[PDB]
Amino acid sequence: HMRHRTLSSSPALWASIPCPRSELRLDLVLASGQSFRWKEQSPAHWSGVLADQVWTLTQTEDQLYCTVYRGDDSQVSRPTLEELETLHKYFQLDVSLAQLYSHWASVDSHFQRVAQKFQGVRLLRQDPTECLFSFICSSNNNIARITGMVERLCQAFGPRLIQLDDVTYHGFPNLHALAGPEAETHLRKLGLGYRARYVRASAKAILEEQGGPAWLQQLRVAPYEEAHKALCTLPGVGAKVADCICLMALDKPQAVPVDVHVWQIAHRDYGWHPKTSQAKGPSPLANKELGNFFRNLWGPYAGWAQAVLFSADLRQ
Ligand SMILES: Ic1ccc(Nc2ncnc3[nH]ncc23)cc1
Ligand code: NI
Repeated sequence: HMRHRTLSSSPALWASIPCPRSELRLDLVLASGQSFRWKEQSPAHWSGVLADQVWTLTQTEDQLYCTVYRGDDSQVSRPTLEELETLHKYFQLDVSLAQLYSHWASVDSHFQRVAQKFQGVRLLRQDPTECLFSFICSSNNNIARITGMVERLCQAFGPRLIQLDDVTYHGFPNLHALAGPEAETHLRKLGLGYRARYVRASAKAILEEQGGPAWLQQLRVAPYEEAHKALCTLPGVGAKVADCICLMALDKPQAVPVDVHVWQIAHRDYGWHPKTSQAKGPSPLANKELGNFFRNLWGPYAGWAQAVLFSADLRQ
């Protein structure tokens, strides 16, 4: 019965946050391979789940409009102050992206050109667990197919929140749920393939070897290099996936994920080749070197600059 809200339909239930498009463009962020939990259900209206609640997000030129669906058959109302703070933290709007863009552009002419069109590409502050297992599913995959895997994984293992039109929303499952004896077999049935093993195995590892999700919070306050190494002990988690989690979940802005995409960008757009390393093609050593290159160039928010180029590279 209940359906997706729009700003025209039910404007009484919405609430705004002052946000220029220099700071945030929804359409360049919510589907740029950071989160896989957002979909443009109706034009310019992005629906998705955040911390066991569903949101719908739209924006004008200088406002970010948002509405919440609590789901527990309570009185529908506007977002509260605390829910708005949660969304503020999610987009990290405390950090000025306008000043970052100008800073990166001063030492990078290529970024300057791309920054013209692609403004408001910022990093989401994601839940560690959600980020971890999502990016375990990302190996040899694509954003469309990953989005399917994660959706199905949440329906099978996660708690139901609400239904809107013909879309049922589920919260992300806890580690215990993914660590069960039947979890791998079920995940293979859902089409994850070899990734099903890593999902189950990393669930068990975090519980048994690292002591639950408190560990991921410890890595959030630990240094980048400490957190990175710790993640790489998990099944299915290497340097690429570890860096993604660092950048997107563990508040390491200097983390620069190096996969085939950024290796292409580095070579084509910056003319970079591995100098310190001997081998011409990709390698663990050469990928690490390229990460160091971008940190040296861009500085302590190098991962944020990387996301601007990554997002721009998706759009042909
Ligand atoms: I397949 C697949 C899916 C998603 C990604 N996401 C990213 N990887 C590296 N840097 C990034 N910055 N923003 C997203 C992002 C990569 C490969
Ligand atoms: Ni070359």
